[PDB]
Amino acid sequence: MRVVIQRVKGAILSVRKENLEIISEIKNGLICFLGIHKNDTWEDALYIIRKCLNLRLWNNDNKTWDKNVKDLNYELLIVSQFTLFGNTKKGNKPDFHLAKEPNEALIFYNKIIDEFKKQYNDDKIKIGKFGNYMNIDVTNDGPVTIYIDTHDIN
Amino acid sequence: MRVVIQRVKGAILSVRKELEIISEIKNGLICFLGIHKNDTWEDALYIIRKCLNLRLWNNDNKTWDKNVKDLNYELLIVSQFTLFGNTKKGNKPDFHLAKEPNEALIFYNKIIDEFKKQYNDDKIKIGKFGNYMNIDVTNDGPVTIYIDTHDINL
Ligand SMILES: Nc1ncnc2c1ncn2[C@@H]1O[C@H](CO)[C@@H](NC(=O)[C@H](N)Cc2ccc(O)cc2)[C@H]1O
Ligand SMILES: Nc1ncnc2c1ncn2[C@@H]1O[C@H](CO)[C@@H](NC(=O)[C@H](N)Cc2ccc(O)cc2)[C@H]1O
Repeated sequence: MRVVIQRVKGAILSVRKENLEIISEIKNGLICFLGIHKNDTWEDALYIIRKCLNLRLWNNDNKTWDKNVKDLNYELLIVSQFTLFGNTKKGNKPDFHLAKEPNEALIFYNKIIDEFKKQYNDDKIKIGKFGNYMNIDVTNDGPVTIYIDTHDIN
Repeated sequence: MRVVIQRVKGAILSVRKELEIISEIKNGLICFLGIHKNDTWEDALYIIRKCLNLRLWNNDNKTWDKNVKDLNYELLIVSQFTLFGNTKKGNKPDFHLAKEPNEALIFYNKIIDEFKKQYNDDKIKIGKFGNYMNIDVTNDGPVTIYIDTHDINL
């Protein structure tokens, strides 16, 4: 599993209504762009969940890297992104072969979302719209960008 | 050397003087660039070639088909040491892998110069290295790409 975590003052997420309208909004918090690998297991997901929730990305009391999202009662917007498995190693056109197929990915993603809300709180976890074109107006704070690939630890 | 490339409709970059705008792009890419203490010129040339050549926009009916240069779009290069934020140990990132600020700035300035030489002086915008930045961004897709050059054989 791969995640890019960005620290924000706000994020406004919107989709097409045409078959843009705002479907989700956060203030202070994190936006987490999350890629599900075809071989991901529950263990991968748990590690990402723990890290997003516990990473000390805010300053407190004139001390750096001190507080996490839960501490400050901040929000998280979770956005599904298969582009992180974009192989850029060959030429100009990225391929996305490492990504989990969208049907499996969706149920996996929903499970992750539920697990997020379980360790924190239902009101503090916002999502986008798996499989849909999205527009996200984001106020980047710092900016602070953290990358994690689970294929590198335990 | 590490980079997070995001596809944008626009990005407005602001620093504390309260917030003065120093830099603005419409359509293009924002690149969050982290320089590693052992990075060579070759690592840079690989990132530059990729930000410039990767086919990240669709083109009516065709998917992942056009790059930033094809479309005559812009690039906002933003210096980011948080990409060397190691989060494997505790929950406080450490940044020992990141090249020291003055050497980093010198290297970053060269990188900007080579971007301009490979594309166009007018099309490459930057942040304020070493400074707190606020970045109002409109993510388009979203599309997020991560590259680490120590994962490939130059
Ligand atoms: N493996 C996956 N991990 C995370 N999200 C996934 C994965 N597979 C599918 N998705 C979801 O399905 C969408 C389109 O396939 C994924 N969407 C995206 O990555 C962005 N909306 C960008 C995008 C850009 C172009 C395009 O043709 C499709 C999507 C994600 O919401
Ligand atoms: N090795 C480096 N690679 C890229 N940028 C670097 C590097 N070293 C220093 N910088 C620049 O100097 C700042 C502090 O080191 C870096 N700033 C940032 O990464 C963002 N403003 C995030 C931030 C936010 C707060 C803070 O106290 C430090 C950093 C970067 O612009």
